[PDB]
Amino acid sequence: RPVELRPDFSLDDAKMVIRAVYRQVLGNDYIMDSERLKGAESLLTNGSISVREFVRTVAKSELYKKKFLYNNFQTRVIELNYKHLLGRAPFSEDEVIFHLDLYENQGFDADIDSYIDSVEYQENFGENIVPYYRFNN
Ligand SMILES: [Cl-]
Repeated sequence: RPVELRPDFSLDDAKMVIRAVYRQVLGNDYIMDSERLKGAESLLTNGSISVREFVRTVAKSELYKKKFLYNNFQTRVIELNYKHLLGRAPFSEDEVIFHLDLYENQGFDADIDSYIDSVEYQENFGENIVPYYRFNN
C-alpha cells in the first residue's frame, strides 16, 4: 500500500516510485527537470540500486542541501531530516542533540546516513519503500 518497488517492477512503476521519493524527500516542492538526478534515477530503474539507496542519494545531494541546509540553523535542518527521512517529528530534545553533535563531529553526509541507517528506518521502510509521514508510531 505505501509506495514500494516490488520485484519485476515495470518501467512505469520506477518512474512513479521516483516521483514519490522526490515529493517526500524534497518536502513536496516540485523540482525542475534540470534538478533531477537522472543518473541516480536511471540506476534505480535498472535495478542497480534500491529505493533506500536512492533516497539516501537525494538526501545527500546539492539539491537537498541548497533547499534545507545552507539557509537554516542545524536544529531546523534536523527537524526537516526527521520529517523527510523518517516521516515524523523528533520526540524529544535528546534526539535533536544527538544529531546536532553527530553533525558537528562527523559532518552532514554522516548525519544523513544516520536517519536512513537507523533501526527505525529499517523497520518502517527498509530497502524498497518510500518514507511517508507516519501520523502514528
Ligand atoms: Cl545523477
